[PDB]
Amino acid sequence: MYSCRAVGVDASTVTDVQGTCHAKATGPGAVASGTSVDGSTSTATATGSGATATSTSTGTGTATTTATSNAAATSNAIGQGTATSTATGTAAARAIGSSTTSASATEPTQTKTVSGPGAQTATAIAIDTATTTVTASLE
Amino acid sequence: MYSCRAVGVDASTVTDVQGTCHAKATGPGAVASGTSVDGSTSTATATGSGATATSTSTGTGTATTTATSNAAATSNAIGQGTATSTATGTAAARAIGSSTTSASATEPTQTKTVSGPGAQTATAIAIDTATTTVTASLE
Repeated sequence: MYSCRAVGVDASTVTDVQGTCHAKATGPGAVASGTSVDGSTSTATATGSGATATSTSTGTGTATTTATSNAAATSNAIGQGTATSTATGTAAARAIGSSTTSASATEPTQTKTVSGPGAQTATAIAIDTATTTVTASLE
Repeated sequence: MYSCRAVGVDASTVTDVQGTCHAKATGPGAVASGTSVDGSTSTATATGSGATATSTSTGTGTATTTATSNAAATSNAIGQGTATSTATGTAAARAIGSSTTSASATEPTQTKTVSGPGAQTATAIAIDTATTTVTASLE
């Protein structure tokens, strides 16, 4: 297994790449982490205070997360498929995205796009393609 | 890999067990499914119309989902840990639970308990123990 982690510090972008595992974090309170294998890809990008991006892939899966500001994006590409999650929050409106691809899911594709004032969440589970996009704006 | 799936039919409980993969569905519009390996355990239980329970485990992970009525519970125990999700909804208030355990998570434990009128979501990601409990009640 490869594992990667980048912790954002003031006025820095930090990159950690191990094999097929790419983590990138910008600014204080940003954390990107992942695990992957040969044949899989994990990409995690976090920007700004309260941003957490976690990408987990196995088999031939691609797990991609992008978290900005008060936001968590989690992608689990378990054995196969493309799990993509993008989440953007603001102070006092947290955006949470979760995408999973798994042979146990019922649907080939699941897409959730969510946008509004205050806390917002979007979750997708699919066999081939799980995609979540979440924006939380000021109440 | 083992895979299991149970589709609820009228006035029936349906059970499908393959190796360490246990799916149980009761009533029409209930679906439970999972994948697991030797050394892992997946348990998925769905009851009532609109209930979807999906349990994915690898390595030594335990993935447990329970979905009742207008509800989705998803547990991903990737390589290790105990991912447990319980979700209960009603007509026009959907409950969504997602729990993931993964070596790429930042925190050993993450617990989210969520209850209220209208749609409710809870997501947890952790290294060892991710637990979500969600109840959505009538607005």
